[PDB]
Amino acid sequence: KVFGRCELAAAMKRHGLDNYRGYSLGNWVCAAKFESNFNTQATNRNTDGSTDYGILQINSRWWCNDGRTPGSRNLCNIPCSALLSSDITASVNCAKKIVSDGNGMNAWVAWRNRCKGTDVQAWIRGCRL
Ligand SMILES: [Cl-]
Ligand SMILES: [Cl-]
Repeated sequence: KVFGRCELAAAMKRHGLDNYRGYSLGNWVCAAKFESNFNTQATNRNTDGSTDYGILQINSRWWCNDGRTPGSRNLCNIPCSALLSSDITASVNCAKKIVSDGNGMNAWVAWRNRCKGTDVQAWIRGCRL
């Protein structure tokens, strides 16, 4: 499913992401925008043989199991295909674990390069939240 901007912001807020570990909702919407263009079905393969999955492009080496990444840790304890559902609950629960592990949102390269230090509140402007 390809979310709308305000639609996605509302689903993320409902799932407890607004100000989670200090990160306002605009940050999470901005990161979803540049990681996946709001598409829950997005997948991207990396040179190390790992693959990123879903609206927040979560990586198979550490966080989920896709059956084809050697040395994978499956820290969110889910199949990576669960991260592609139109229901974003699995992605949000896993992202909560990722953002909590010490490096905050710098774990997402697109966020670091395209959202960090910008006016991220523009991503929720105009939405009925
Ligand atoms: Cl914000
Ligand atoms: Cl980038």
